Amino acid sequence: GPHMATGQDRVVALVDMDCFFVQVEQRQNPHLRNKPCAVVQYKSWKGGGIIAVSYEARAFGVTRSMWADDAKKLCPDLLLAQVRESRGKANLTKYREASVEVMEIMSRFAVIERASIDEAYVDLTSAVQERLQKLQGQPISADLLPSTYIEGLPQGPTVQKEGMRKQGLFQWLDSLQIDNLTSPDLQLTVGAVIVEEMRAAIERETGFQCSAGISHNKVLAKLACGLNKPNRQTLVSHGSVPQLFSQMPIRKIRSLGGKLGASVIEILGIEYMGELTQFTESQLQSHFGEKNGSWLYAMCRGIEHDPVKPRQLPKTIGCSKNFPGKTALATREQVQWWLLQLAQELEERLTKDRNDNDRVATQLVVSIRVQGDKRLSSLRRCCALTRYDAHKMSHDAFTVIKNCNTSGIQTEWSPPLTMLFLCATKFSAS
DNA sequence: ATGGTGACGCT
DNA sequence: AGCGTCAA
Ligand SMILES: Nc1ccn([C@H]2C[C@H](O)[C@@H](COP(=O)(O)NP(=O)(O)OP(=O)(O)O)O2)c(=O)n1
Ligand SMILES: [Mg+2]
Ligand SMILES: [Mg+2]
Repeated sequence: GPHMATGQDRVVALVDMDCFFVQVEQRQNPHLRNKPCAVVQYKSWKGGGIIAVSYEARAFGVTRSMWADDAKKLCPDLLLAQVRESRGKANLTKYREASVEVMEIMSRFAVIERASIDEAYVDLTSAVQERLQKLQGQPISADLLPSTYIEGLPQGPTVQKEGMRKQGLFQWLDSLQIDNLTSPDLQLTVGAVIVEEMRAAIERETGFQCSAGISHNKVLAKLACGLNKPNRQTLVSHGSVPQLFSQMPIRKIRSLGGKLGASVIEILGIEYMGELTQFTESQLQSHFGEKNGSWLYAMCRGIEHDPVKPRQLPKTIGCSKNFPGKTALATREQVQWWLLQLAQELEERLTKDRNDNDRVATQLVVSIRVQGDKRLSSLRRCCALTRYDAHKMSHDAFTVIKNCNTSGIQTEWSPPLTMLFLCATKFSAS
């Protein structure tokens, strides 16, 4: 009772940009706005591979990983924007720079964790405490939460979406205890007010819309965010968790979408997150390990302790290219040419990074895949990154991989290479 | 023949 | 360290 923690100590939000690469291209090209459209890379193989899709295009069934030629069969009027190609390869710079725009705005409100190119977590616990002071006990108006859903509401004793949103928000606000500065539900609510402000700032200053989740931890904030995407935010309270989790497939929880989550389902014979409550912590540790078992025991009760890490910048800068089918690299001059291409992009990004962010990478990671290997990497080795010089980095990369060429004739390369990867790591202040 | 990314865990 | 899992 009085000693059981309820994981209600923090306010955490997750901001996730809507159809991000599409919005970047739509800002640039007004002709793409409010249209079914998608972002594609490499036009020559079936119109290119789709990597992002507008909501209008999703209505037709267009999805990521579709070939654009195939997407056109579902959506004949689909518009496309192509990823930039430089030095023979797709180049994601425009989207990385657009991501910096958003992350810098979010950082004004709170210290962020850059989770991905278009997602960031924020811990709003401190900001909420401050705002609750300025809020000298006055009630929170529904007008301060114009795009907020309260998960699980309305409930109890209208057929249009916004109507329902407002009914749920009204039930929530009506039941709030605003005189108690330590009430978790009140803290979440103030967190949601701040996130409305944050999301308004992002849209005003960039043009980009996003969704957000507000809850007490990262897993619930992330789950919350997707519940009413796009262009809306969702508050998941501690009290909403039993119902929410009672029909929530285990794979929907972040980190459980792969083999571990499948093993949870198979070994325990359950389907939904809520069903995990019926196992003891030791039982879960016995099946899934000490760390995973404790994490699951707490998570299925809505409790998670993973902190929002103060990290706004990527920890690595990588350059990757696949060489599928017949395009696999079968000559030494090919391997050398493409290592240089990659190294040149890497050098460009590294020099900009060093100027912007006052740090230098000290390790170069070189990874390849040989044709016929079942593994995604046939070799992943490091060497020193002592100079931001493309010819040196490509020469060094060649040196660390040269002995995978089993061709007696070293002019040839066998087996052919189907992937090259260069990555700069282990940053030090500069 | 999705590809181009990127963080973190294990031994 | 090198490799694996999980994720945008
Ligand atoms: N497998 C993936 C997943 C995402 N991405 C890129 C394109 C996406 O616009 C961007 C963000 O990923 P995302 O959040 O999973 N999806 P996106 O923002 O497009 O749509 P939403 O469902 O978030 O509205 O990363 C990618 O290139 N390959
Ligand atoms: Mg997104
Ligand atoms: Mg995302």
